[PDB]
Amino acid sequence: GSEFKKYLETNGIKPKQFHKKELIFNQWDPQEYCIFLYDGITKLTSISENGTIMNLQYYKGAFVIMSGFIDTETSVGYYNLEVISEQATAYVIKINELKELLSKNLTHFFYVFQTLQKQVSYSLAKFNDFSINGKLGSICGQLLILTYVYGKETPDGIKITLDNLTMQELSAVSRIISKLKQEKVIVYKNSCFYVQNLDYLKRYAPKLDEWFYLACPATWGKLN
Repeated sequence: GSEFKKYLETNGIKPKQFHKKELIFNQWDPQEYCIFLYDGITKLTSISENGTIMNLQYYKGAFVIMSGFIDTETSVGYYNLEVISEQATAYVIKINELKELLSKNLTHFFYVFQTLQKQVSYSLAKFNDFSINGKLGSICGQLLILTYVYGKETPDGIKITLDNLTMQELSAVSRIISKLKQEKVIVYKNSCFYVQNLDYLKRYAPKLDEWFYLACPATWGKLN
């Protein structure tokens, strides 16, 4: 992923900085971008004809988001990419530029292609885990990845090292979190979550666990 960052600068692709609540792009824009989120957390969202907000997906540092097809540069969906973390560094690239910078180096083309495969397998994993364990499956998944990505081993378990104010950017959900505390799966202490039963999470978010194991071997192993 770093290599793609060098490749972009050396072609005149310079990073921009965005902050909490800013919008790297929106559903009312006709432009088709390729967003190379190099650092930070963001969330893909969509607004109902009733103004209701619909958080569809979340993205973390190092990952790309094409808001249009390469095949025909037309929009793929009407969404919004909003920054959720403090800072955020992205490389905004018009679609056609992206398409050309790929032809020259098929390696990076592959990198982007894989990120797509990443989201596909992830949605399927999320979907499998929900069909099996309902909301309980979703929350455990939500928690499983947080653990794997932002979790750090302590004499208390695995602290979810995430901004206590970004966590808010993520009803019955309480029933489940309560349930979890009850069964000693997690614990809320010091404005942070501590997972004490990682196997419980892996149990109710199977496909998501697999997905993590298959798409992020390193991370995965650092706890298993």
